[PDB]
Amino acid sequence: NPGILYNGRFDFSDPNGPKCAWSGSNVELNFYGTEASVTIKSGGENWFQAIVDGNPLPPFSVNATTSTVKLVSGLAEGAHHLVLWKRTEASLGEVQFLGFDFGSGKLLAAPKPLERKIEFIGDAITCAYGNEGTSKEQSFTPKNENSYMSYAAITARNLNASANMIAWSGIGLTMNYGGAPGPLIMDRYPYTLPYSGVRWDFSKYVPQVVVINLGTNDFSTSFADKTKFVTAYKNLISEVRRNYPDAHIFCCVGPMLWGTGLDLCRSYVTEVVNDCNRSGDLKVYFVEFPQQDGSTGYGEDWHPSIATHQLMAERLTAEIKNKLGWL
Ligand SMILES: OC[C@H]1O[C@@H](O[C@H]2[C@H](O)[C@@H](O)[C@H](O[C@H]3[C@H](O)[C@@H](O)[C@H](O[C@H]4[C@H](O)[C@@H](O)[C@H](O[C@H]5[C@H](O)[C@@H](O)[C@H](O)O[C@@H]5CO)O[C@@H]4CO)O[C@@H]3CO)O[C@@H]2CO)[C@H](O)[C@@H](O)[C@@H]1O
Repeated sequence: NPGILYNGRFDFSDPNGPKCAWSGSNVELNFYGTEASVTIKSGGENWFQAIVDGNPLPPFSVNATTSTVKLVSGLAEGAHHLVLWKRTEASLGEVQFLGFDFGSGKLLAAPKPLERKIEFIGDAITCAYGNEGTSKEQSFTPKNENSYMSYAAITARNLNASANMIAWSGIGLTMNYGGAPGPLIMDRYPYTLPYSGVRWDFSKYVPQVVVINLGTNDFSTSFADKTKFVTAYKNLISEVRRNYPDAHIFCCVGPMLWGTGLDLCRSYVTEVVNDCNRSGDLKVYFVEFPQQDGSTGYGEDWHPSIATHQLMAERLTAEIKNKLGWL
């Protein structure tokens, strides 16, 4: 009867505890009692938030160490629902959950996994890099990367769907931010644990919706070559289609591109969607998030503020509802 729901790409190979890395990986459970504690090992500066009976609690970190943290306490004695959310992205380190403790209380039967499922594929925007920063000149701060208030997570909660957030700040299709060497998105996409080489079994999570927001890094400094960019994008779509033949795929642009980088990326992604559509695959769509204009502020290094994430989520929720007929 009692058990735990692991929402995300988790590796269960170590009997000492499940491991994960991607943004928004989360552990969901019911417990009886008045408090709950967890022991977490984290490879780098990871931040977490507990949401208990629908109340988000102050976030906390576990930084390149193993810590036992009392997540919540002083509750009325009874049954309670807990989501434990990894705020921070994969590059800030893998996380292993080494056990929960309920004091005098006990673990209850887990909620069932949600039937509606979304996979997001993206960069800093999807990671919600800097969304709790307060001005665009501020540099990255692990504590301010709140993926629970990413446009992705908000949209998933709007739709009562689970989401896997396969995203990595600075990553592109043809190049990484500023030409930085290293794996590109297709290189990292096949992994559960991108630093320790554990590959994901795609049959384990088949989403009805895939949301792709890539290309900001391909156009934010140097402009990627059109053929190279279009070919990389079609290759990603092919891989998604290989694992999820029936998914509805939303190809997104915005809201951080501007000027000619925005014009080119928009044009190229539109062309990719148009090409798929003329090829008979009618379940590939284009979405544009209007460029941010300062009126909802900026997060660190120009990345979207929570307010901008909420606008994006409003728009993406409507697009998904339209195409899937959800709600
Ligand atoms: O987790 C850590 C992670 O970091 C990754 O690298 C980060 C990198 O460290 C950051 O410096 C970088 O920051 C840049 C943004 O990516 C980029 O989008 C942004 O572009 C700005 C630009 O600087 C600014 O001039 C531009 O202004 C235009 C306005 O937007 C228009 O409204 C107006 O009309 O015209 C002006 C142009 O005149 O705006 C854009 C945004 O729209 O510049 C940031 C640097 O200042 O981000 C990277 C991640 O996204 C690293 O790669 C990872 O490896 C590492 O782990």
